[PDB]
Amino acid sequence: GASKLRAVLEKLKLSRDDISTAAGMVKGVVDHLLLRLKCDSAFRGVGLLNTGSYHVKISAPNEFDVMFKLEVPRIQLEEYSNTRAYYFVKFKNPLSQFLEGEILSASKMLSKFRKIIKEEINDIKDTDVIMKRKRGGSPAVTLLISEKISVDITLALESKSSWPASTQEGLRIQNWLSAKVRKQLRLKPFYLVPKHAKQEETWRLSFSHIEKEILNNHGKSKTCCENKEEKCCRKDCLKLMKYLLEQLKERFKDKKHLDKFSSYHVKTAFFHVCTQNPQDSQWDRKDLGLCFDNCVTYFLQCLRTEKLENYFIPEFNLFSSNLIDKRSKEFLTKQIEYERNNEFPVFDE
Ligand SMILES: O=C(O)c1cc(-c2ccccc2O)nc2c(Cl)cccc12
Ligand SMILES: [Zn+2]
Repeated sequence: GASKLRAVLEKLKLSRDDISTAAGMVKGVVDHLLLRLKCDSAFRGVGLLNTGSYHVKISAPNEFDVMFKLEVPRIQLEEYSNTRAYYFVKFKNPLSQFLEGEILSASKMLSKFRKIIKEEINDIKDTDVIMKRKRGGSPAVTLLISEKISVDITLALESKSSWPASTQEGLRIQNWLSAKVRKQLRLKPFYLVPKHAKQEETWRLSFSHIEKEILNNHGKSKTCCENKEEKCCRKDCLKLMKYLLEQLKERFKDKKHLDKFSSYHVKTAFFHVCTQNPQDSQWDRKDLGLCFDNCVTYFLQCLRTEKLENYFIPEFNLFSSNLIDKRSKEFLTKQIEYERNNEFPVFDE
């Protein structure tokens, strides 16, 4: 049981250099775009947000996520219709061209963003890239690099203001990472990505920079995982949870039953389990089997109760029916429940 999970992690390490070399060209292309974008007055202050293990984030087997941040001077937010996560953007400048009255148009800003990138990909066709526009608005643009590697590029407005009121009861890390750290983290900027709600000129809050920071400095002890005496299995548990969902989606690709589920749901439930299990002694590497069952069991509870709170916006249920069919949640409950009750045969060789 424990050795089966260690074998999965060892197998996942086998592609460590196939995803390290892929991201090395993603970073090549992305820095190419970052300059062209800086020639435009609206995106002059654009920069790469630190969101991944490489600016380059990996959320799939071999497909990448990159965010472009844009320092937007003092912003005023108006919450869209009690959604707690979707907002209109206003001011109190080079983004003047994108207003529709007092509101910043996301679709307008997004469109010029695309026009700039589709020209850069096509003009220097001397680099083998094309782009397929996905449906979310986030991701803004998807680039296929040599018909194998995929990179999602997200535009995001940076606000150095205090976090909006919907987050004031979120980031419940006080018993785990401390109140000192929670105060430090909430003095950092927050981001807004163009996302329509289910359509409008709305923006959605994003804290992927905070997520990376609490994954890479994840212990109650400041020296967690910096020496042989303090090796926890937090990151391994999150890896196995992502891989469990990835493998299940493959198995049920015949009907795409599980297509509404995302590694973000798995990552969100894993942060709630860290809150629930705050001591590094609850994540001792030798207890991997038990720590993974703790993660799986909480995710099942979320599926069965149809409630997975956003870690930063607790009134935003990622598992609400507005977002995910009741039939799909019940489906995945049954499949994860089977996997757990039988020592995860999806991990068999
Ligand atoms: O960038 C982020 O922090 C981020 C936020 C959210 C989110 C935020 C508010 C309400 C609902 C959401 O689903 N979803 C994400 C997904 Cl699904 C994938 C990757 C990143 C994110
Ligand atoms: Zn650790």
